[PDB]
This record gives sequence, C-alpha cells and structure tokens, in this order.
Amino acid sequence: KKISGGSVVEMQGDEMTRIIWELIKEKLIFPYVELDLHSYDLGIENRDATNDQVTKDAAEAIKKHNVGVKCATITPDEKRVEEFKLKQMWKSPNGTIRNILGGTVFREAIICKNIPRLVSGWVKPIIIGHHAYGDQYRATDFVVPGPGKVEITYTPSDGTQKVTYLVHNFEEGGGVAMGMYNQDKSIEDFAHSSFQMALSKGWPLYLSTKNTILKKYDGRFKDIFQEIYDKQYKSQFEAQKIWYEHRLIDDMVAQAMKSEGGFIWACKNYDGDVQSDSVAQGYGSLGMMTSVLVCPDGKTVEAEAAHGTVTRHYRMYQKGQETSTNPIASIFAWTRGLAHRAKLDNNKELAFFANALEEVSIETIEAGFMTKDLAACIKGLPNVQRSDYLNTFEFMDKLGENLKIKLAQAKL
Amino acid sequence: KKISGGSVVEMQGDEMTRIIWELIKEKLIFPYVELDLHSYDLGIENRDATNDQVTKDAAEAIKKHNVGVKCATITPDEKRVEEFKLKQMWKSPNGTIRNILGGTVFREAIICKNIPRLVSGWVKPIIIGHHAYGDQYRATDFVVPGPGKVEITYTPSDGTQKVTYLVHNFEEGGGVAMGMYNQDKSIEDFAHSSFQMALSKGWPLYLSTKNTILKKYDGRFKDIFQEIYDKQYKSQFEAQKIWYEHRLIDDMVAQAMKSEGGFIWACKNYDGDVQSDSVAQGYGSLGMMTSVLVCPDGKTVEAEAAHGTVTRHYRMYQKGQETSTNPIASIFAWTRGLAHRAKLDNNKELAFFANALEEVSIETIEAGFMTKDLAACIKGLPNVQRSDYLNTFEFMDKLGENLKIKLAQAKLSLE
Ligand SMILES: NC(=O)c1ccc[n+]([C@@H]2O[C@H](COP(=O)([O-])OP(=O)(O)OC[C@H]3O[C@@H](n4cnc5c(N)ncnc54)[C@H](OP(=O)(O)O)[C@@H]3O)[C@@H](O)[C@H]2O)c1
Ligand SMILES: NC(=O)c1ccc[n+]([C@@H]2O[C@H](COP(=O)([O-])OP(=O)(O)OC[C@H]3O[C@@H](n4cnc5c(N)ncnc54)[C@H](OP(=O)(O)O)[C@@H]3O)[C@@H](O)[C@H]2O)c1
Ligand SMILES: C[C@H](Nc1ccc(C#N)n(C)c1=O)c1cc2cc(Cl)ccc2[nH]c1=O
Ligand SMILES: C[C@H](Nc1ccc(C#N)n(C)c1=O)c1cc2cc(Cl)ccc2[nH]c1=O
Ligand SMILES: [Cl-]
Ligand SMILES: [Cl-]
Repeated sequence: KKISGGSVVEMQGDEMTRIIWELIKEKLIFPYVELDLHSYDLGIENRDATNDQVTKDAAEAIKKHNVGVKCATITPDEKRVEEFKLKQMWKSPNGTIRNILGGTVFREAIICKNIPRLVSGWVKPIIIGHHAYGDQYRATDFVVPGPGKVEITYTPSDGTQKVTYLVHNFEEGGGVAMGMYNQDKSIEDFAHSSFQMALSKGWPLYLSTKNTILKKYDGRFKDIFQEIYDKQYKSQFEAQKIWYEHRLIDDMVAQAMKSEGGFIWACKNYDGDVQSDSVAQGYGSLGMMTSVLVCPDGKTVEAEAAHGTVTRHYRMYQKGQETSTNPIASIFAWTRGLAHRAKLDNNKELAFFANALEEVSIETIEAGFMTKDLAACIKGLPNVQRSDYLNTFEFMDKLGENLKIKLAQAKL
Repeated sequence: KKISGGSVVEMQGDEMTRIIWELIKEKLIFPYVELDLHSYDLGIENRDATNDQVTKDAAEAIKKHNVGVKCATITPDEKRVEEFKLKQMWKSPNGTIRNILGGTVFREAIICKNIPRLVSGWVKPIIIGHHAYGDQYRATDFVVPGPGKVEITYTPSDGTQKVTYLVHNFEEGGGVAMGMYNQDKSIEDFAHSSFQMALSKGWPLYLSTKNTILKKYDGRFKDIFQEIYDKQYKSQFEAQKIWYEHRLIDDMVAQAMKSEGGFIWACKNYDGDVQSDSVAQGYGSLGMMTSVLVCPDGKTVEAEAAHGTVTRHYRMYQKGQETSTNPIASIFAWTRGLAHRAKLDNNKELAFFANALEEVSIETIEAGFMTKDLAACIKGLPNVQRSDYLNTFEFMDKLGENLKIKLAQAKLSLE
C-alpha cells in the first residue's frame, strides 16, 4: 500500500533537529512512503569517528542518486572541540558537500497567509541564491605592519608578461590588505544553476552585482550570465513568459521591496550566510527557511533547513523541559527532496504526496496551530501565552493527524 | 525677533532636493532663525565650473565652523558627463567631504507611529554607521584571462623582507581577482567617531565584523576599537551606564532583530550605500532616512538626507507634472545641524526650535498629512488615491502652517 519512493540519500544530523528529523520520518514519511534510503550519519561524534569521511561519502552518494535530504549539523568551533573532545575543528559539512557537488544553494521562506511578512506586498516568496556562500570564503587577508606598497600580480602560466596592479601605497603607518577571486567555471555553474532554478519554478531571474564599482570583477558575472542566457536559455524563458535581467544591487533591493515576490535572485555578494541576512532573520522564524542546493544540469539536488541544530531547545530537551521547535524547514527539506525524486522518476504518486505534505504543513499553521516562534510572529514574543502554541511533539502530532486526513479525503 | 542661529555651512545641491531645500529655507528656517550662512553651491554645474574646488572649500568651512547642512548632490557617472557636458567624472562630494573631515556617516530612520514598522519590537531607532562607505570603494579589480598565479605582495618601504601571499592558482581557465585594503588611521577615525556618537546619544555601541573568516583583516578593526576604547572612552561610557562590544555580524543581526533598538552600530562591511541596504529600503521611504557625518573629535558634524536627488520626481517637475517628494530627511538635516550648533553654543532658543520643527514634522504625518510614499506605506501603493496624500508644495505648506501654530502656542503657553 505505501508509495514506492525510490533512491534518496539521507544525512542524519545533530541536537534538536536530529530529534525532529526522526519525528518527521516516523510520523510523516514512513507511514506513507517506502524508500531505498542511503543513510549517512553526519552527527558530530560519527563525523569525528570517521575523521569527516562520512561527509565526503554522503556527498558522493548524492552525486550518484541525484537526491539528498539533510538534517542540520553542528559546524564545530573551539567550544565544540572542548564539548565533544574532537580531533580537530572539522569544517562545515554544508561547505564540504556543496564544494563536492558544484551547486548553488537557493533559500526560500515558507509562507503562511496568517504569518505577517516584513513586506506586506510580498505575496509569493523570493528565492535567493548565492555564489558558493559568498566571496568572503575565497579571501587571503593579512596585516600590513607599516609603510610600503601592496600589489596584486597575475603571472600567466604560458610565460607571457606579468601584470601588476597597485592595491595601495601605505605612505605612513600600516593597515590591512586582502585578495579575493572567482574562477570562470564557478560563475558559469552559478549561471546554469540559476537559469535551471528559474525554468523549474516558472519565475523570472535576476542577477545582482555591484558592477558600477567592481567594473571588471562584477562585470565578469554580468557577462557570463548574459552569454549563457542568450545562447541556451532565452527561448525557453520566453516560452514560459519569464525573463532574465542583470540588476545593479542598488536597483535590485529597491525593486524587490516594491515587488509582489515570486522571482529567483542570483545574488553575487561577499557573505552568503543566512545568519547575517537581516531579511532572512527579520521574517521572525528561521524555522520557515528551507534551502536547496541545485546543480548546473538541474538533475541533482540536496535539500535541508537553512536554520541550525537549535541547541538552546536541545538543552531544554536534555533536562526534560518542554520545547516548541518548528519542524517546517526540515519537513520541506523532505518534501523538496521527494518532489525532485518524483520528477526524475515520473512518480506521480510520490509527486502528489510531497505536495500534499507541504499543503498540510501550511494549512495547519493557517488554521491557527503552530509553534511558539510563529505565534510570536503574529502577536509579538512578549504577548505569547501557552495557549497560543503547540509544543514540538504536539505540533508534529497535529501535522500527522492532518496528513492522515488529507490523504484519506484524497482517496475519493 | 528671529532666533540668533550662528555659524552654519550650507551646501546647495541638485535636482528635486534643490527645490525642496529652498522650500525648507523659505518656509521653515528663515522666518524664525537668522543665520551666519557660509553657502557653497555644490550643484553639478557649479562643481564643474570650479573643477570641484567648491566641494573642497565647503569641506574646509565645515572643519572651521563645525556645523554643515548639505543638500543631496548628483554623483556623476557616464550619463551625467553627457547630460551636463562635464569636463570629467567628478568624484562623489559625499566621499570627498567625508575623506577631508575623516568622518563616519551615521544613518537614522525618522519614525512616525502611523507608518508601519519593519520589526514591531524596535521601539527605539537603530543608528548605523559604515566605514568610509564600505571596502568596495578601496578595491583594485581585474579579469584573469587564463591560467596562472594570482598573488598579493607587501614590499616594506624600509627594505625588510617582502611577503607574498597566494590569492589563487588558476589551473584551468580564467576568472577574476581583486585586492582590497584599509589604512590604520581610517579604522582609528571610525572607532573615534563611533565612540563619540555613542557618548553624544547616551546609547551603547556595537562594532560588527566577520572576524571568524577574515581573522587578520577584520581582527584589526576589533583590536583598534578595543585599544581606543580602553585608552580614551571606557570611563566615559561607564559614567553614562553604556558599553562598547564587538559582535560577529552573525550574532549582531540576530541580536538587533530581537532587540528594542536604541543603540549605535559601527558596521564594518563592503557596501555602505543606503540604497543596497534591504532594512533601510524595507521601512517607510528613503525620504525618512537622514544621516549625520560625525568626526573623530566629536565636535564637527555635517548633516544630510541619506536619499539622493530624486531625479525621477525632478523630471516630472520639469514637465509640469505634480510630484509628491518627501522633505523629511532634508528637514532633519537642518534640525540635526541646528541642534548641534545649539549644543556647541549653549543656544537654548535654537535647541528648542530645532526640536519643535522635528516634532511638527512627525505630528503632521501622524495627523494623516503626508506625501504619496508615506500614504503607500500605510495603504499599499495600489490602494493610494489622490486624497490620501499631499503634493510636494502642499506638504511643505502644511508643515509651515503647523510650525507657525506650534511656535504661536508655545508663546501663548507662557506666564
Ligand atoms: N544558524 C544557522 O543558520 C546554522 C546553520 C547551519 C549549522 N548551524 C549550527 O547549528 C548549531 C546551533 O546554531 P545556533 O543556535 O547559533 O542557531 P540555530 O540552530 O539556527 O538557533 C538559533 C535560534 O533561532 C531560533 N530557531 C532556529 N531554528 C528554529 C526552529 N526550527 N524552531 C524554533 N526556533 C528556531 C531559536 O530561537 P530562540 O532561542 O529564541 O527559541 C534558536 O535558539 C551550531 O552548532 C551551528 O554550527 C547553524
Ligand atoms: N548626496 C546624497 O545623499 C546622495 C545619495 C544617494 C544618491 N545620490 C544621487 O542622487 C541621484 C539619484 O539617485 P537615485 O535615484 O539612485 O536615488 P534617490 O534620489 O534616493 O531616488 C531613488 C528613488 O527612491 C525614492 N525616493 C528617494 N528619496 C525620496 C524622497 N525624498 N521622496 C520620495 N521618494 C523618494 C523614489 O522612488 P520612486 O521613483 O518610486 O518615487 C526615487 O526615485 C544620483 O545622481 C545619485 O548620485 C546622492
Ligand atoms: C529567501 C528569503 N525569502 C524571504 C524572506 C522573508 C520573507 C518575508 N516576509 N519572504 C516572503 C521571503 O520570501 C530572502 C529574501 C530576501 C529579500 C531581500 Cl529584498 C533581501 C534579502 C533576502 N534574503 C532572504 O534570505
Ligand atoms: C538606520 C536604519 N534604521 C532603521 C531602519 C528601519 C527601521 C524600521 N522599522 N528602524 C526603526 C530603524 O531604526 C537601519 C537599521 C538596520 C537594522 C538592521 Cl538589523 C540591519 C540594517 C539596518 N540598516 C539601516 O539602515
Ligand atoms: Cl555581502
Ligand atoms: Cl556588505
């Protein structure tokens, strides 16, 4: 009787999201879908036990099966080394996985009619993608201890004359200096992933840069996107009545603020971390922010929540205290992964199910059943009372009962 | 009869803001205050006629008199060179003035109870400052045409060991590469200006950086701020029950979103342009965003609106079409400049007037009289009808009429 789901790579994670992840599987997925799960435990102590090889193996399995669904993981810092007695500060699994796959991470906010938006006008979500988590990760920085010239040079491999550019002549005192870069192939992958994302959604695409200032650096992004668009995607976009345009970031922000949402935005910038995005943080609930890593081909995806492991809630849970952890972004990591699996395999039953679970999630909240973070979006955190929300387990139970009702009603 | 205002440097500007600037002077300032105005025409044609010397002269007058009030100016690009047949693409006057004063531009949103808030919890405004408009302006960028090494080198003037750092080895294909820098003195000015701004407001200060990634580059900002704080400001902050703390930008954004506002934020970042700040663009109109250039000594200020010259409205004005240009940020450039003048001179009458004009501006909007941009904030742009707003001239007349009423009532409340 269960839906034949097919091959899905699953990456288990840490702390509160690891608890919610199991509730999702037990209550929302496994009662209705049978899957050929290729499970990789990306929990912090199994990552330490395999010297982070499990992360690389999981990344390779996604490349092989084209569908990944990942739970939030701990990115180690020095406290985590003291906490778990780690071998070394293992790098972010999110960073390791998208490096190995060569994809673009697109973020999307899950919208509910009763949850106020930062901008009232935004009727459809805005999907934003960044170039390999931002240029901040491709920087080489140092202290200039005193006077002297800082220069950036390019020495051709073919033996042609080197080109030197003056960064700054420090005439008196010191300062700081740094070098950043991008490879053409990485920009091309970013363009292809962005065009594929726009065609799969049936929404227009904008690329934003600061090409008025970084005329050469940002100009290259504008040129590569336009070249790829004209040659390969223009007719396909026209057929769906969508378009692609470059925008100076100044105009893009003003435009996005006056729009109704419903577009893809390839944002060329320095910091692609969701944590430092004031609009992502201003929505009031990181629990509603999902992410999808899309590839140039448009055939491989890895879906995960944009939020972290929710350590503060995990500490309450460890003491037997009630929590109200929002599972929506984690649920949409499963629905987005399953929707892609269903598309690749022409599995109408799995496609129907994946959409129904997203609908049930939104309808539950729209009917006034929600976690504390969402009740705080409506009333303001100081005005929230216990009767305004459901705890983590009550909310999962409500979704499970509404999903059973949705699928029972559908049989007719 | 009129208030003796004292010495104020005035910089006239361009397009729609120049029109509003004159309406402010005629209707809101000159009927009540007498000023020793040191006027500099920073209009695009006069800047071109003096080869941008007027900009430098204005900056020097600000240093002497300590109070500047500036109108929005055109920053020339290739289209403007063609438009006005300019001799060269003159640099941003805002950038030139900031560079001469060694100041930091702090932005503040003007709040009206009836204009919806972006974050409900923000009961007090957040004042944000950037480092010399962001590092994007201190970049040297180029195309890497093909395979090869990109390296960044430092060659000491004293002849000691040259240090080379690999930016990237381009093995297959090309790409792009760039170098950015900051001078210590510029970071020190930024720290001093930020500490002075926090002390003058009586609000705590946060510096944000990405020092987890740019450990050397951003670490230098954290170190310079802490050094200066401990050496010249800790006791003064402690006396006012305020504090200074560095924050990783990730934590600062989460903290700011859960706060009540009421703090100064020195934001170390790449792009300090207001027009690419989603929060500045997300709340109200840029007509409600004012700015103040503050200097390391905490004595000199230059106030101006954070928005531009509003060229789209100027084109409507040039063709006799009605406009609805918000003058609030420009008015607050005058009130903030005059409030500083009053503080420096202990001029209670000018301090009282500057505050009364800010109150009249906010009260007018709160009583339902506003420009189209503000009516669209409340109703949503599609639902705005002509009867929901006042045109540029009607709004200035209403403010003028309400200012006359405010000052008449103040006199009648005496005895
Ligand atoms: N922050 C990120 O986006 C992120 C991404 C990947 C990995 N990580 C890892 O996650 C771990 C914890 O990071 P963190 O605590 O800084 O960030 P976090 O897990 O995203 O939690 C920060 C706070 O946001 C709220 N929150 C986040 N997700 C929520 C949800 N599903 N439902 C309800 N509230 C939610 C909670 O606020 P209240 O405390 O007000 O309830 C929570 O304490 C770290 O080890 C980090 O390496 C973080
Ligand atoms: N000195 C400065 O403070 C400064 C700052 C920024 C730019 N600039 C210069 O100003 C010129 C115009 O640049 P820009 O168009 O990007 O900037 P802008 O003048 O800020 O105008 C952009 C748009 O923002 C809205 N807007 C801004 N201020 C407004 C106000 N007072 N009332 C109502 N709406 C307002 C309008 O939107 P709608 O079109 O939807 O009505 C306007 O078209 C350029 O020459 C630029 O260099 C100078
Ligand atoms: C992916 C995310 N999407 C949304 C965030 C918040 C809200 C609200 N309210 N909505 C509707 C989004 O779609 C997003 C949007 C965004 C928009 C602008 Cl103008 C600037 C930065 C943004 N960053 C985001 O992460
Ligand atoms: C100077 C400006 N201040 C305000 C903008 C918008 C609103 C609203 N609503 N308020 C209250 C401000 O104080 C500002 C704040 C800001 C805050 C965050 Cl979290 C991020 C970026 C910001 N940029 C701004 O320009
Ligand atoms: Cl950025
Ligand atoms: Cl930035």
